[PDB]
Amino acid sequence: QPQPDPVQEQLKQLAVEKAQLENEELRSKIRLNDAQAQKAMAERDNKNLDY
Amino acid sequence: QPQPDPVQEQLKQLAVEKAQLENEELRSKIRLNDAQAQKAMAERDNKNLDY
Repeated sequence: QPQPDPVQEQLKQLAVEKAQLENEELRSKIRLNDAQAQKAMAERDNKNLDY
Repeated sequence: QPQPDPVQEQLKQLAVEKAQLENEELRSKIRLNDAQAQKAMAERDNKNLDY
């Protein structure tokens, strides 16, 4: 019978959750990019108004 | 019969979604670049006005 390694099964679980956070990583930065761009839209909208 | 690995099928699914976010990644940054450039257009338009 194979005797599973307590270290090995621990790391493999963490790598599974690691991939999930690496994916939530991008989603968070999508919300950051579009917020910055849409903010720059607002600060150029009033700049034309002063023109 | 092949016995699919619960870890393997989990990661392969995440890699599929990973590629999709890596693609939405670019689209978000396109919206950031053109917002910055068009904002710089506005802040040079009024600069000529002061001239």
